[PDB]
Amino acid sequence: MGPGFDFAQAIMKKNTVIARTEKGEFTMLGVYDRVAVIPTHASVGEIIYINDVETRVLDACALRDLTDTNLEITIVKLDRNQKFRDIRHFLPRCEDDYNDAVLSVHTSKFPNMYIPVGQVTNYGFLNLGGTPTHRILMYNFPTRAGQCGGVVTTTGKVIGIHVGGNGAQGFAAMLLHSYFTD
Ligand SMILES: C[C@H](NC(=O)C1CC1)c1cccnc1
Repeated sequence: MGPGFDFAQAIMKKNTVIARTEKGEFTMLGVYDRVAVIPTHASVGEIIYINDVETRVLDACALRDLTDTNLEITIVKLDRNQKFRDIRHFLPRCEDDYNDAVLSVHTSKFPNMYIPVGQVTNYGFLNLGGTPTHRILMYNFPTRAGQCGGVVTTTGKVIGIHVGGNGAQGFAAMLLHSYFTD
């Protein structure tokens, strides 16, 4: 509808796949080469389904901060025959607050879904499903089951992936450029 939705659509149309684990179907953001991200609660194993194709997992790492606190981001390297467009230059370098974000989801349950969530707060600490979690972004939208993995964007930046909600607020794990250096 506007330039925020334009940036979101551009990311969804080239840098997302549908990931299926034994814990459900997730929006999965591809970042570069065969490297993608997914919420750690997806419990990625040795095999994952990518757009309904059986795919070997070459590496999976559940990220934690240097205090050994959960970040709720798993970085997955896929045995896929195709690379993602490199979008690392759209990742923030530092923790921040944002205006006017969009949450975008693409699954069997919610295809081509875009939600203007408004202002995004650097919330920090969250007890997420009983797990102490750091680097949480918060937005005041009543997000629902089916939205985990959804991509949070502003104009020009890919800032997070949706990891939970409390019925009134939604919560995303930050994406930082430093997670994807090689
Ligand atoms: C304007 C456009 N932006 C995107 O693709 C956003 C979705 C990432 C673009 C065009 C040419 C080179 N870089 C970027």
